[PDB]
Amino acid sequence: SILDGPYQPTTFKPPNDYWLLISSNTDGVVYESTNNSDFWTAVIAVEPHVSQTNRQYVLFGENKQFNVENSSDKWKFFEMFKGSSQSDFSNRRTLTSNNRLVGMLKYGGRVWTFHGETPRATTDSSNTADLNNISIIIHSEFYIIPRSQESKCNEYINNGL
Ligand SMILES: CC(=O)N[C@H]1[C@H](O[C@H]2[C@@H](O)[C@@H](CO)O[C@@H](O[C@H]3[C@H](O)[C@@H](O)[C@H](O)O[C@@H]3CO)[C@@H]2O)O[C@H](CO)[C@@H](O)[C@@H]1O[C@@H]1O[C@H](CO)[C@H](O)[C@H](O)[C@H]1O[C@@H]1O[C@@H](C)[C@@H](O)[C@@H](O)[C@@H]1O
Repeated sequence: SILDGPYQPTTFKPPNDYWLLISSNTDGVVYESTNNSDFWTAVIAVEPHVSQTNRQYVLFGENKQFNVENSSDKWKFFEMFKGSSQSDFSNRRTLTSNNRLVGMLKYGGRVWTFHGETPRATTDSSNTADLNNISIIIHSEFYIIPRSQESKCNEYINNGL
């Protein structure tokens, strides 16, 4: 099947040319991805209707507090990015979604994810010189979809499983 899964939470270096479609089941860290060279992204899930609150997360072994908020009726998935070991995280992208799926693809020297607000979320890329070595710790169930079937992945991100 085009939609391969769901797989249990795990750690691995995903193969290039496949979307990971990650199904978030609670608030907190959805995944932590890095090559320990030029790419770090952790995604943090915040449930609907959350007034500003200090929450603490473990990101790549380090405790980080963020004041988070979500005034919408949809879940929000915040990408926290840094591009070097010695740099501060920034909320680089956000996906606002009732479907509670995020996507990550390693392809052609870039990491691709979905951002924006469903059902109109789009893909966006980050460059890396060290793509293959990007590993991911995934804290919930996920699926694997070939890049050739990205249209299906897009459909799931935007309209749900
Ligand atoms: C236009 C396109 O193909 N966009 C898709 C994007 O493609 C880029 C990646 O392959 C990237 C490598 O990571 O390379 C980019 O190409 C580079 C060349 O490599 C470089 O030599 C040249 O100098 O510059 C170009 C441009 O920088 C590719 O453009 O890959 C994304 C991840 O798979 C994919 O999401 C994106 O697909 C589009 O996504 C948007 C939403 O953001 C819409 O759904 C579009 O409909 C969708 O494009 C459609 O699917 C793609 C795969 C392709 O078939 C399109 O023709 C089609 O409309």
